[PDB]
Amino acid sequence: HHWGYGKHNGPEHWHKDFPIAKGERQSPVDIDTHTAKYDPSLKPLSVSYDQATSLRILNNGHAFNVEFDDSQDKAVLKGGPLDGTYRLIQFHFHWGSLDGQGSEHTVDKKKYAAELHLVHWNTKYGDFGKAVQQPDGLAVLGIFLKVGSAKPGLQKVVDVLDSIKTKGKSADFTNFDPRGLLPESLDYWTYPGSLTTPPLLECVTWIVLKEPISVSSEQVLKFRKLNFNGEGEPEELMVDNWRPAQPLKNRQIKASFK
Ligand SMILES: NS(=O)(=O)NCCNc1nonc1/C(=N\O)Nc1ccc(F)c(Br)c1
Ligand SMILES: [Zn+2]
Repeated sequence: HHWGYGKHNGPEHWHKDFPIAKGERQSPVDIDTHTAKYDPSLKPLSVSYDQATSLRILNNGHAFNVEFDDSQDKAVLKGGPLDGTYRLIQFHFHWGSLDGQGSEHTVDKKKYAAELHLVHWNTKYGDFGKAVQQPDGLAVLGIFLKVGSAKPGLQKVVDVLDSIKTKGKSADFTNFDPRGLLPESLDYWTYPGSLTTPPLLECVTWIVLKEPISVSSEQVLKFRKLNFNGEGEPEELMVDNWRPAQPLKNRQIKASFK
């Protein structure tokens, strides 16, 4: 009986195995745009993905992860609210059963159809496992998805999902360029938070982009054909794999823009 997004093992149950679920810097949160304060001391975000080396795509039973070679500074996030260099390790999405839900973060209570998370770890801690034990161990770049025009840079991901339908399935996924998933603007909100999945560790600097990307209905429909279950088990569609907004508590959300 391990954690998931069902009625019996979903977000409301996670605290029983992971008491930090009720902690002081949990994610996601609602971003109240009028309460977020412009911070002129925040630098522009530096996203350097030109030498990114994707390796594999994996259905892990909760989402699909596109994994990168993080043994050298190849794809890094710097600047913004961050001190030092954060290396890209993987990206994944959260999405809904319907277009009106799916994102984890919300904006004035608005839910987007999905949310892309690019996960980076602080290279002063040597490896990801050590980084997640630190309050500034990770930086996650969050990008909202709305349904409209297709995202050309997403299609290579969409096309391979048939080969990783069920939990535990992986496929080679080389030469994917994550720059094709970014919006025009890198204006962002930032706050200190946590992993949004167990173990819910409070190790993340969240950087959530203001501008959503647009994906087609057909693209998100293919996300919804994935399975939570393993091969040869009863089919449970991988949908609504998002944690709802958590209490902001003693935190301020800062904006990079006016
Ligand atoms: N929505 S979220 O907070 O970004 N979810 C994070 C998903 N997991 C990962 N993302 O990028 N690498 C991940 C990954 N290992 O590298 N899983 C993972 C998750 C928690 C842990 F404590 C350890 Br150790 C590993
Ligand atoms: Zn995530």
